[PDB]
Amino acid sequence: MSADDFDAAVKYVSNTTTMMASNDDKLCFYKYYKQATVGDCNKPKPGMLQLQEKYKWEAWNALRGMSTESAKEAYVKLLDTLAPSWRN
Repeated sequence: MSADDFDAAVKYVSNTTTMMASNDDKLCFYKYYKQATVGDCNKPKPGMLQLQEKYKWEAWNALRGMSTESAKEAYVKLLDTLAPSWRN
């Protein structure tokens, strides 16, 4: 399973961020750490002058209801796009 290996994943993304990553990809590992911890989005709407906020508020709310293993399972498959050198 890739739900327990999430540890080595969060440490690779939290410590290493110089890897070739996109602007939308960096928002994936962010919504996973929240869904794999809480479960769903339940925060008030962000500012009204920022764009990224919407992407960070819509994403976390998009996977609203996701399970713990469900998110962690995505952190391993998604992280592969940022730094696949962690699995191999």
